[PDB]
Order: sequence, then structure tokens, then C-alpha cells
Amino acid sequence: NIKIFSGSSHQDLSQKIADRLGLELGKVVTKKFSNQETCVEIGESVRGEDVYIVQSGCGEINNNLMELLIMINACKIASASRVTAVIPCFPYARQDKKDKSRAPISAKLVANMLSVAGADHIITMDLHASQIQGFFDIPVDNLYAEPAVLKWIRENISEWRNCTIVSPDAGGAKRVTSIADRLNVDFALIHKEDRMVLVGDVKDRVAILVDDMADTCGTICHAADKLLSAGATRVYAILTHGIFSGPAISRINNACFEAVVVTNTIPQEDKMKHCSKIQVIDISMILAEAIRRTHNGESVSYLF
Amino acid sequence: NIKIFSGSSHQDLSQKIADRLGLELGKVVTKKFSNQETCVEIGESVRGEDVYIVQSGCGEINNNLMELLIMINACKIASASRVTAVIPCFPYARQDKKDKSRAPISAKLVANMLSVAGADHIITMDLHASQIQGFFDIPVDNLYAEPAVLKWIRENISEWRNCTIVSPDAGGAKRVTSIADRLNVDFALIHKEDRMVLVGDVKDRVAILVDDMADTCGTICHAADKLLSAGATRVYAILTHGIFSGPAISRINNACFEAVVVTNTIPQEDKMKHCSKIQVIDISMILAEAIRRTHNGESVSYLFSHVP
Amino acid sequence: NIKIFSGSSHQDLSQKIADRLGLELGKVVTKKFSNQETCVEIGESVRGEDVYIVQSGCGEINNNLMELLIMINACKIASASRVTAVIPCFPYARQDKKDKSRAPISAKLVANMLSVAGADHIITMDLHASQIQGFFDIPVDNLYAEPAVLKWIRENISEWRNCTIVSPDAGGAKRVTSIADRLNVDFALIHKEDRMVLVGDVKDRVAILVDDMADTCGTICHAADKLLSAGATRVYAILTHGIFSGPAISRINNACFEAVVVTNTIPQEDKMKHCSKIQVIDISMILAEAIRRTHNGESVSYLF
Amino acid sequence: NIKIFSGSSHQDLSQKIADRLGLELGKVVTKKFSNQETCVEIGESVRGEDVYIVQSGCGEINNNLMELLIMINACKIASASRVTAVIPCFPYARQDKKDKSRAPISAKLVANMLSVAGADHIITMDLHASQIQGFFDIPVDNLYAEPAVLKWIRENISEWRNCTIVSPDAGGAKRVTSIADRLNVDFALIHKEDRMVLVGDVKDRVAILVDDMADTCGTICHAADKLLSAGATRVYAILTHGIFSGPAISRINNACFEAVVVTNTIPQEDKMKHCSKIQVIDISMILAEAIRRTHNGESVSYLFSHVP
Amino acid sequence: NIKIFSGSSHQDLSQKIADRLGLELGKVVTKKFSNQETCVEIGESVRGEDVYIVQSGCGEINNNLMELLIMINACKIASASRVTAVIPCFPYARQDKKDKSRAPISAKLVANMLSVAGADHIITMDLHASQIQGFFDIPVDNLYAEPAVLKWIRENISEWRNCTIVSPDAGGAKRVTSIADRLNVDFALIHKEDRMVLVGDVKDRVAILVDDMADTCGTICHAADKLLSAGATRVYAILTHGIFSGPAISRINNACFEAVVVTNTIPQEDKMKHCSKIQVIDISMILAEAIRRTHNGESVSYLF
Amino acid sequence: NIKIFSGSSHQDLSQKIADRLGLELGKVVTKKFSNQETCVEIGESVRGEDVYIVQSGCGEINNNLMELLIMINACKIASASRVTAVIPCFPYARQDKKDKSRAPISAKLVANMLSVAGADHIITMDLHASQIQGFFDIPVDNLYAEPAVLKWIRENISEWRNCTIVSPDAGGAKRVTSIADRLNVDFALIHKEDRMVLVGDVKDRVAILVDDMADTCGTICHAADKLLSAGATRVYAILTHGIFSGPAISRINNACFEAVVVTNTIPQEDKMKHCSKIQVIDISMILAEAIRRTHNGESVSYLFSHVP
Repeated sequence: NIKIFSGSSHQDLSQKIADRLGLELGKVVTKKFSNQETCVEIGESVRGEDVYIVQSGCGEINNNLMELLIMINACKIASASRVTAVIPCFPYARQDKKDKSRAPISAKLVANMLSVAGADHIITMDLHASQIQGFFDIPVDNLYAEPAVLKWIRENISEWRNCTIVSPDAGGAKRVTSIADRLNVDFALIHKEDRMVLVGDVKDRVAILVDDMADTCGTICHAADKLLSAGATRVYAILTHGIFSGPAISRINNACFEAVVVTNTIPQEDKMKHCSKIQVIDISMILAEAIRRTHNGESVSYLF
Repeated sequence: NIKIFSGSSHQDLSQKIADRLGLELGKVVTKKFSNQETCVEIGESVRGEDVYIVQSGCGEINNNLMELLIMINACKIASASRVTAVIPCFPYARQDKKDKSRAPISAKLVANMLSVAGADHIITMDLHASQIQGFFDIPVDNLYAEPAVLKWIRENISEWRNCTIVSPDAGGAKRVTSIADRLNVDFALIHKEDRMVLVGDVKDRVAILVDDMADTCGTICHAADKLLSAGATRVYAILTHGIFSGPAISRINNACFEAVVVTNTIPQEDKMKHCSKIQVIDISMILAEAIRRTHNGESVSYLFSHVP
Repeated sequence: NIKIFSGSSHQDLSQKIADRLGLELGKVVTKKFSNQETCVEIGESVRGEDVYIVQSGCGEINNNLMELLIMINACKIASASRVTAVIPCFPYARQDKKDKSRAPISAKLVANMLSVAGADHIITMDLHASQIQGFFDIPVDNLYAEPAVLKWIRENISEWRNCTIVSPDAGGAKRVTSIADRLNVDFALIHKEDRMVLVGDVKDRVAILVDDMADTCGTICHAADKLLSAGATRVYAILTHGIFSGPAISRINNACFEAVVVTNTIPQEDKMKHCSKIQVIDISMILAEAIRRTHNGESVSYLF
Repeated sequence: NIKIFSGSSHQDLSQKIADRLGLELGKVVTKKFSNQETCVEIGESVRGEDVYIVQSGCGEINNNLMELLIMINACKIASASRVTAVIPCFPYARQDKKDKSRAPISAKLVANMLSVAGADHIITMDLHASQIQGFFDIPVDNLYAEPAVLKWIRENISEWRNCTIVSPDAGGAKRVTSIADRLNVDFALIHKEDRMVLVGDVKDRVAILVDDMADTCGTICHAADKLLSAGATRVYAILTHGIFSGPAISRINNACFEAVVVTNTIPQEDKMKHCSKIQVIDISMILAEAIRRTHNGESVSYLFSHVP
Repeated sequence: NIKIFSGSSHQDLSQKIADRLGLELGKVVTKKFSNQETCVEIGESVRGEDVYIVQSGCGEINNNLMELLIMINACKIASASRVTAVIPCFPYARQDKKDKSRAPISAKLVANMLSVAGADHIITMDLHASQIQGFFDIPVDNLYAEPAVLKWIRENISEWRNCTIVSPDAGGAKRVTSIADRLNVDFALIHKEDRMVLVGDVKDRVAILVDDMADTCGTICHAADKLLSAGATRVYAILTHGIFSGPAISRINNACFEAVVVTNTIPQEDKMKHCSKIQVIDISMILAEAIRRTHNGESVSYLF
Repeated sequence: NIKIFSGSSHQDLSQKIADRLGLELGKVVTKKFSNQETCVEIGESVRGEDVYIVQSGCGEINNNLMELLIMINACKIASASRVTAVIPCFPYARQDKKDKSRAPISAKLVANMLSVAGADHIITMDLHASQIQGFFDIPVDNLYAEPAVLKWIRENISEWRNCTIVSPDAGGAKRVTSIADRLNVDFALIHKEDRMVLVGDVKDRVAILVDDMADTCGTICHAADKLLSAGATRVYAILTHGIFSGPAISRINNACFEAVVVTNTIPQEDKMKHCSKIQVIDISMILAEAIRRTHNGESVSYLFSHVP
């Protein structure tokens, strides 16, 4: 009744999930034609099944999105009973408002595409902005890495009881004050005027940079400089979505991060070989549980 | 081709906008029946017209909201060419996410209601969260009070070049840094844990609390005290939307504000009689200009940084 | 699997319904903020449940409608399996046509709002016009109070065998001729030219004014005058929806109604203290049965 | 910009409307294939045009209906600027509620079909139930035959000032009281239980049976007898839509009507050859005027009480 | 749980289907009023049932389509759990593109009508063009008569091992080369320049004209002439949809067809009396199986 | 009122079309962020404008497709009056049926995506299957390369009056018979079973392979050999869409074609440097004319048989 399928190539997360549920991943013939078109073939009947498609990480977002959309649609027209898109890192999430510009709200576009492709339900982790749930008319379960991160901080930072949770930018304020509050420690915020300004106290205390995602890590790496200058004992960076593209990985080594922690919502095994300070929090149990619970009509909020 | 209607009763804003466009407000037969049901009847043909309906202010939200939806509906089935909802302060805007709860995203519900009623276009001012534009599939013009605010600051606060812009909560960080950067001054931030923590320097500077909206004012009042305790010379509060429900006017009369500045997106006239700290920025010209441009197909973005 | 929730404050009907089904009403934190906005919080998981929201009667129709809409939506995005709005008295039902005016069809608006809020199913009683079922694309079960009213007439009017069922206006013709036919008695109709005209026979016979609803009762009260003048032995008024707002309750005492009968689709307990002639027909069993039967895939038409 | 097309065949009404607008009917290649499928091909560009399609009358409803939907479809995907369905007599209108049965609301189905085919606007005359406007989300203009009827009465019935307007059923009460009030005369009402009961005074007065439509005429014929038995001097029947299917023309030839008056919303020419009681009010001017106004963005409500 | 209903009058197929499933056909009061309007009344509760409406064949396509639409809608508003339209021969299928003209895409119109009427699922046989499945957003199971036709050819044509499958027109190429390939025999194609051109080899070999449907049979009958002229031993015509309207039946006798084979997707019993060469392949088992399998969440592709 | 934008980068076609209309391409800020996400920002107001977005050619389909959808989206919420997607070669067009498999109908998915993004109109050239117009509910103009092809043949092949038009597969039958009939010449057909069978006469005639698109060219290359073996004097291949991915240019350099003719619906400039057999028909005038007509409300059908 429950069927789990994976996006192209990136199967490690999807395999971890299927394992925890006692299932094998569904058969699918996924490829790319010589001329770049996404080719998909669901290799088994999904008629009347509860289907979960777990998003791939070939690091080509548009190919990954089209592949997801094609699979949702194939399952829908093959009379699956229900189709859930499981999308740990939601594409174009950062493009969720116009911001004074004549820009697309791409995240709303993506929501509409998933909807028209035929998704009945979304499962995702740490949406860039919670309002993104408002982009759908179908139910969205938005899981949080927060509890997994708190656990890690307490269990890996000896001075965590007097540390400071720092936001790389102005927008990240709500996220850090939530974490700092849970830990009962100080928070501080960085703003790029360029010159970086710091408000709050970091002097003679462990500083933990917390952000939802880091791409090129330009901001996260400058942030670490400023924090050192301001007398931070040691600096950590915690990101739930480790995109780490471009100069990201080199800047990280070239920076003073005692460590950089991410979840495996994006595949990290390649980069970990090229970056010693990276540690991954496995989130496959959270996702498996959300699927199992979604499937059984059981409470998901429990994982929040 | 252009036609402007007012929701019920608080017709001031509606009248100021119509005046600035050279128009009379359209005729409406708009009562509430014995059982509390909204009555409407568009008293003139709107056939083939570019219709703008301005949300009425009497502060009873569900009535104002239903009245607006009914008028949108009425104009659409009477074959208006286009129907734009002009909603200076967007209802249920503070209900735009789940916040780890089994809650409605009521702002999305409101957007869906406006959509099915038949709105083709929305004009609003300072959405509580910009993502709310993402709640519609029709175009939304979200005007800013910032240019009018920056102007008020520069012309009313002698020490503006040395002031600090302060957010009363963590969620207002981007809004205040944006103002601080434009003015080229400092910003600070208050975070409520039953205590407030302040980060950023305010000592021996004028502090300006800037928020999108103030309701019961519990927060801004405590923020002022906190700011004075941290050494602020004096304290201003500048809100775009002055809801001021319940005990707010009493909290303001007693608070250590030098002044509380709000726009007239929400009617303030009666509130001002009981509260001398309240000053009002008129935003009718910005709304009037957004309507005029929308109707002409002219750039509306000009107003995002420019007071007309 | 079945979950029943009530609208704000008005719980008496909703409680009667939940009792007959052997259920407790679902937990919900409903309130109104200082600034008039409707605040709702579903206080329990409704995931995979068959949910019925029974409409409140705070007598503020717009607050009651918004509260209903918010609750439907909250249940939908919390992955309820099905959401039914149970709405004994359908708001804006009288606004169901333009009637030569440039008016809204508000009842169609309300249907659209409920639909977009995410209702899968409607249960209602005595719609002002049956065409209102046409306003939805989702199924509507429109229950009738007719059988409950016939029972009451036979059991409370000694002369019912030679009485006359009278319609207050021209529009109510179909409703009364149906009742008069079932009873095998005379019907008559009133029209407001103002001066009231009466067609049909009422002389020396019990006259029963039957209407779907009465608000201010101005029409129902003038009607009773005319009927007396025309030689009605005694006059009764039967209304399925007793709104009774404004001068309604006083005009009723000030009128010659042997009695005024209503159902409890709208809360009547307050007004009954202020009006001796009012008697209520409990319709909670009809509604409970419709819910139970809706839930079990059992026939509802049986109650018609 | 204005373009008018006729459904199949009964092109009279369509031609009268086009004539009154100064137009030729648009070219259509419109046959029915060997297997009973409708064929259409719009014989001219409609790109960017204000298109009106007038429903054809041949009385085979499902064919007329499918033909209309296919032409709506054809014009929309050929990029017409707007497509209006002109449907003098609305199909399945008597199927607009469930009536305590497991029945379709076929009129709602028809509305959905017209909508998905791509109609932007509907123009119709005397919907069987006004609520049918509520079946669409697009605007509907529901024109009335009343002004044309009132005029016919005043000019053809000497005793109109002392007549009685009579509804043949309980469902027509509002329609007849409306006419009676305007004329300032009496109204009465027939209710069929296998017997008819009459309420209201008709004695020694001319009785005018007024209904929205007559089909087999079983009812109006029995109503006439009933009215004469109650002392009516003579009896008229005035319908807006003269369906007259099956044995109707035979029931009319034998009935005690002085006259049976219908509009030409349904073609009557062939029926009149076999029935001398039938007179026809031409409604093409009302339709022509509704189209002209719709196209110009001019008030259509004027016609609700005013014969053009 | 499974309920099967039939379109008007034409019950033979629908009865065959209901038999194979061990069911009686559902009660429905279907008729045509004096004034041509389709009258339907579902004569039993379908609440919570899995409903299949099998399309009638009164040979009046518009009446058959409206009747189907009305029945789908009636079941939907009576809270059927699921409604499938079973439509062996899809109306307006030949009107599925503009073809350089200002024509309707009627097949898309029909798809939209069925969808808005409330169909959840379509079952059909040999769509004129497979892209027609693209006209729906709901699942379509498109059954093939191909296997039934191959069986018949092998079992009724002695020379089938060296026969030629011939397409009446250019458009039918894909269909015949598929059949010819499966049989491992020759294919040929006819084109109307009018004068008919033939490409491919038919000399001294049994020629089988294969087409998805034949209406007036003008094309199929001229085709047979040309094939004789080209030295075809004997000519057969195989059509899955035998419409056979107008001069069709007479032209067939007047032609040299050793036989004309059709399926019973359209009622053939009347015409078979007037045409000796007609043989029907019963497809009621294929349809019953597709319904049963659709109902049980079982694989349908198996029948392909 | 008319505004033309180009997708990313392969801006040639876009520029040729804009040139022919007398326009400059609209300003776009269009990059791809570090993580492969498409960036767009319409660099000018499109408010109230008739917007045409021309699909960019860089051949990475999912990126081109997402870029197009994002720009459609951007223009619609910036209140463009209308947004038309100009998609010379329609993506996933070869995925427009199930083919007895559990496959997506990806072309229908693409249509749905274009629709929800907010396209009001599509302009395309030679859809792989005409039924694809049936995948949209908005109007689609599917232009033909045939008139330009017929012209190329008549002016470049001396023996065109005695040539044979050949389909490389069973699915192209209608397309080649259509060309053969117009030219009044023969047609033939290849069907791949691992072998090819040819039906129709090509002996001692020039053979012209005509297809909608060529990708890896495996098929057309084998078809040429087959055609020469059957006695064709020489062999041409004429495609509307020259995808030429993977080993195609190498298959062409080695194949027995006299010439391979393609339109510029797909950019060919770089491909031509490595392949001297390739000639290019410019279709920018046809696209330019379809846009101009669409904007003016003028007949577009003229181009279906007439090279502008």
C-alpha cells in the first residue's frame, strides 16, 4: 500500500528512508536523453497505492524539479491513490517574495507546478519562510531540524551553556532567537551595510552561526571573520541545508570554523572528503517517521 | 472608465482618494439587515468600468471583509471590466503561517475568498509579510509607507542623523535595517523572551521604534521603557497601521513616547481626540496615485521610494 | 474516525448532536482578539478523520461565517480525510438572485467561500430556495423540517382537520400548498400590494402561517392581523428558522398568535423567556442521523 | 469588433437580431455527420472580435446544445476577444433543483458545460428560476418579457383594467403578482393537487394565464376550463417560451382560450400554420439591444421595464 | 460497493458486463420528454459506492453524451465514492485537432464536459488518437482490441501467414504496421489523391483492411476496389468501431469483402441481419475485467 | 503595447524577430545562481503591455523551460495585459501519449505548467502531434514550416517535379502525403521493424526525407542508405526542428545526404561550423508576422500556406 520512489541518481537519502520503513525503493527507469529531456518510466503498478516520491540531489535544480514533476504526474495518471512529494530542501524557496523588484515569486510558481502535476501532499524540512505553506492549497507538513540541532550543540560544544547563537543576516533573527531561547543563551545578529555590523555580545564566548541554508558561503565566511574580530572564543556554523556550491567548500577550509554542521537533506558525502570540518546530522528518521505517520493517519506535529 | 466605491461608513480615506482623482464616490445602497447580514446594491451601472473598491474602516473586521467580498461579487456579475480591491491594511495578515500549530493560514484563506469573489487585482500597503503576495495568483501591488516615514523622520526629528531605528521584535529586523541603511544611522533590536532583551546601541541617541502595525500596544510601550533604560534620549514609535484596539489608547497616554506616528490606512480621527501623542501621515495620495497608474498602465514602482 | 466540532459559543445544538452519536465535541480554542479578528485553534489532531463542523449562532452572521470558514480550512490543511459543514440555517440564503437589481448573489458567494475554504460536503435544513444546492459542485444534503411540522400540527391543533395553511407572501406558495396537501386541508396566500391582500378561505377556521424563516416578523405579524380580520378562528405561525431579531419578539406578544413554532436551528432559549407563545421543535436527531448516515454511506433521503 | 453567429438552421431570430444591428450573420460550416455528430467550422476569422452566438431552434435540444458548445469552443481557441452565448430559452431550466429526489440539477450541469466550453457572458430571457444566474460565475443578463407582455395586454385586452392575472401553478405566484401590481389589477392562483383549486377572484373578469413557458399545454388547457367554471368572461394564456411539443397544438385548437400569446424565443412559424389561436410577440429588438449595449458597455437594465 | 449502470436503451453490452461481474445493472429511470430533453433518475442510493456508467448506443451521439453527462452528475451529487465513465467508443474522437482549419477540438470539449460533470476515471477502447488521454487530467485506461483482432485473423484466415494488412488512409499507418509486425506479414497503405494510390504489395495475397472505425464506409469500400485491382486474393475489413451509418451497410454487401469484422463497442445486432459478412468480436470480457481490476486496485495494463 | 523578451542567451532568433517588428528586446536580468537555480528580473515595467516571451535555445531543456515559466510568471504578476509564450520547438512534444506504458504524458504536463505559470496564448511551430493543441485550454497558434519547405524544394531541387517525398517512419505518413500532394509528386514510407522496409516508388527519382524533427539522426541516416539501395538518384533530408544532439553531426558528415535542411527554430550556427551539409531556413519572418497579427487581431491562417 505504501510505495516509496526516489529521484534520479541521488538515492542515499531515499534508501535510508526506505530501510527504516522496511521497504524496497520502487522500480523506476530514470534517465536523460542525448538532447537533455528528462526520461522517466515507473517500472511497476502504483494503482491504488499511497505513493511517496523523495526528491533527488543531482545538484541540477531544474532537472531535479522536472524529474519530480514528471514522476508525480506519471503516478497520478496511473491511478495511485495518493501522491506525496517529499522534498527536504524546497527549490526556489528563497524566491518567495518580490522584495521591491519586478521579480517572479518562483516558490509560488513551484508550488503551483507541483499542484498541477498532481501532488496531494507535501513533506518538507525547514522552509526558507514558513509562509511558503501558504503557497499550496494542499496540506504541507513542514518538519524542523531544530531539535536535532539543539541536541548536537549540547552534545558537542562544552561551553554551549554560555555560547552565543549568531545570525548571518537581519532576516535570520527569528530563527536564532528561537534557538538561543531554547538553550537559554545569548543571541547576536550580523548585518551587511560592504562593511559588516554586529549587534549583541560575542566576546570571550563560543559563537554558533545558525542559518537555514548556505550556498557559496560568502556571507557565512565573512560573518565568521567579524565574529573572530569581536572576540568569539571559537566559531561554529550550523545550516540545515548545505548547498555548498561554487567557492563554498574552499572558503570553508580557508575560514576559522571549528566546524560546519549540516543535515543530509542535500548529499554531502562528496564534499566531506574535501572539507574536514563538515559534520552531517542524519534526518532520514524524521522523514521516515513523517511518511509512516502521514500514511497511518498518525500525528506528525510530534516531530516538531 | 475609472470608478471608485467605498466599503461601509468609514468613508474618509475613500473620499480623500476620490477627491485626489477628481471623482465622486459611486452610489451604494449598503446596510446591515436585522439579523446582521450585510446588504449591498450597487446604485449605478458598472458595466465595462475599471472598478476600485476601497475597504471600509469601522474596525469590525468580519463585517468589513464580508462587505468587501459582496461588493466585489456584485461588480463582477454586473459586468465590470475589472475589479480591484484596495485594502490599505490587509485583514488576518498576522495569520499567514502555522507557527508549529494546527492553525489556519487565515491570510491565505482571505486571499482565496477575495479571489473567488472575483478580484482581478489587489492594492495594499505594507503587508505584514511580503510572502502574502504569494497567496494570490492575481497581481498584487504592495505599496510602502517607508518613503513617507523617512520623510516624516527627516522633517520632525532634529537628531535623525544620529538616531537609532529599533525593531520591537525579532520579526522586524529587515524592516528596520532597511530604514537605518537609507538614513545611514544605527539600528537595534528588541526580543521578548517575560522579559525584553535589546541588542544594538541606543545610548544617548534618539530611538525610533518602527513597526508595520500596533494593536494593543503592550509591546511598543514596554519597548519604550526598555529603550529609555538603555540610555535613549527619547523614544518615537512609527507604525504604518494604527489598529489601537482595547486598552491601546490608555497604554499610549501613559507610555514614555515623545510621539506615536501612524498612517491613515486605519481611521484615526476618533482615537486622536482621546490621545494627543498620535500624529497621522496621510497616505491617500499614494493610494490615489497607485489607482491612477494601475488604470493608465503606468509604473507603480516609482512610489516604493518616492512620495508623490 | 468521526469527529464533531462546534462553532463559537453556541454549543447547545452541537452538544445535542454529539450526544446522540455517543461522542464528545472536539477540542477547539475559539475566540475574538481585542481587534475583532476571529481566532481559532483546533485543539486535537484531525488527521485522516471524518470531520463535521456544526455552525454557531452568536447571532453575528459574518463572525459566524468567518469562524466556520477558518475551521474548515484548518481541518483541511491538517489533513482531515473529509470536511462537512453542517449548517442548519444557511447564511445569505435570501440573497440568491438579483431580482431585477444590481445586487450580489451572496448565497452563491457563500457557497464559493465554503468551497474554496475546502468543504467536501454540506448538510443543511430547509434552504430558502432549493436551487441553492445548484450553487455548489460538492454534494449537499438538504434536510426538511416538514415532517416534524406536520407531526406538531396534527398533535397540537384540535381543528387541524379543517384548518388553513397560509403563506405570508407570494413566494411561499409552493411551501404551503405542499403542507396543506399533505394534511388534506385548505391553503391561502397573502400578498403585500401598503395594503395586504388575501386569496383563499380562512373564515371560521384555524389559520396556520407557515414560512421558512421570520426575522423582524413585521410581515408575519401584519399577516396575522389580516387573517383575524378575515375570520380566522385562531392564528398560528410556523417557521423552521426563527431568527427573531429587532422588534420581532415584542411584535409577537403584541400579536394574536395562539403560538409561534420554530426549530432549534437557531438558539431560542433566550427569547423563549421573553415570549411565552414560542415552542421549539428539536431537530438535533435529524442532524445526528444525517451525519451518522453520511458517515456510514447510508441513505439520508429517508429523513426527507 | 461585433460578430454574430447562428446555431443551426432556425436562423430566423438570429437573422432578425443581426438585421437590427446592421450586420450579416457570420459564416458557418455547420452540418451533422453520418453518425449524428455535430460538424462546425467557423468560416471566418474571429480573432480579437466580440462574438455573440445565438442558439438555434430546431427544438432537438441536445443537438442544439452541443452545437452551441462546439461553436463557443471554436471561437475561444480561435482567439475571439470575448464569447457571449445568447440563449433566449435556457435548456434544462426546469431541471434546476433536486425536488426530494436523486436527480441531476441539469441546469447547473448545462451552466458548467457552457462555462468550460469557454462562454464569458450569457444573455438569456426569463429564466425559469432566477437562481439559475447563481449557477454561473460569469455574468448573466436575464432579460424580461414582462414589459413586452404588459404592452401586449394594454393594447389588446379592452378590459385590462379589470382583468385578473392568473398563475397556472403555485410556482408562478411571484410572476403574476408582479404583473397584477404593475397593471393595478387582481391576481389569482391555480394549484393542481388529480384536481385544480383556484384561489383569488376571477368572476365576471377577463382572466389572463401568465406563465414562463408552455410545453404540452396539459396544464394551461385545464386551467382555462377551471377559470371559465369560476366565472371568467374569457381566458388568455401568455407564455414567454412557446415549446408546444407533442399534443400541444391539438390541446390548444380544442381549448377555450381566446388567444395564446408567446414570444419568438422559440420559432413559432410552422406551429402557427396549424394553430390560429397563436400570436407572436417579436423579441428580437430586446435581444439586439442587449447585445448592442453589452458590446458598448451601456446599461442593459433599462430593458427590464422598457420595451426598446 | 461496485455499482454498474447503463446508458439508455442500449443495454446489451452493459448487461454482458454486469453478468461477467455477477451483478445486476443499477436501477435508473431514463427517458426523453415530449420536448426532447433528456430525463434521468438514478433509482437507488449510490452513496459511498464505486460507480461505473457504461455508455449507451441509441446512435444519437448528442443524446447519448448528454445522458452520460447527466448520469455522471447525478451520481456525483448523490455522494458516490467514485464515478467512472466506461465509453467503448469515444464521441467526437475524430475531432481532436484543428487540422489547419478554424475548427473546434470537440474531443477536448467532450473531455472537459465529462470532467466538469464529475467523472473521476475513464475507461475506453481504441481511442482514434492516443493523445486524447492527454485531454484529461483524470486517469484514462485505454484498452486495445488489437489482441482480439490478431486472434481472429490467425483463426479465420488460412493464408494469414502471407497476408497483407492494409491501411485505408495515410493516418492509419502506425496502426497497421503494428498489426503486420505482430503477425510478421506485409503492410500497405492507401492514399486518396479523386484517385486512390496504393503503396506496398498486395498481389496474390489475402488483404486485410484494418481501421479504428468505419462510418459510411465510403473510404473502406473504395479501398477494397483498389485492392482487388492490385491483385489481392481476397479482401477483409477489420474495424474496432463499427458505426456503419447511412449507405454503409449497403455499400458493404455491394463490395467484395469476404468479411467485415467489428467489435460490439457499438450495437451490431440490427445491421448483422442486413449484412451477412459482418462478424462481431465480443469485448465485454475486456471491459468487465478492466472494471473489476480498476475496482480492486489490480493491474489493467495486462489486458493491453 | 507590444513587448518582446528573450529567454536566456541564444538570443539570435529573438533578435531577428524583434528587428523585423521594429523593436528592441526588453531588458532582462537573467542569470543562474550558484546552486543552479534560474534568476530573472524583468528590467522594465510591463504593466498593461502585450508581452511575448521567446524561448531561449541553449538546448538544456529543463533550464530553458524553467526560465520561460519564471518569466511568464514574472510578467503576469507585474500586471502585463497579456502574456504569450513563443515556443518555436515545443519541449517534450515526443512525450504526448502513453504508448502502452506507465509513462507521463509530459507534453500535457508542460502545457499545464505553461498554463498555471499564466500564459494566455501560445505560438509554436510544427507540433510533433497536432493534438498537442488539445493539451491547452488557452488558444494555441501552431505555425507550419511547410510553405517555407515547399518553396525551398521548388527553388533548390531541379527535379522536384519528379521527386519522391519520403517519411522516415510510419508516424509521418500524413505530413509527407500532404507535401507530395501539393507538389503533385509521389510519396513513399519507411517503417523500422532491426530493419527498415520501404513502400512506394523512389527508383531513379530524387528522394526527399521530410520529418518534423531530427535528434540523433540515427533514423534519417539509415533511411538515406535504404533510399539509395532502392534506386534513389540522391537523397535530401528536410527537418523543421534540427535538434542534432549527441553523435548527430558525426552521423550527418558520414551519411549519403546531398543536403540536410532545417529551420532556425533551434540555433544552428555552431552546428554548421562542424557540418557543411546543413542549410538553414530562416523562420523569423513567420514568427514575427504571427506576433504582429496576434497583437493586431489580424488573421494568422494566411501563413499556413503563404510564406510572408
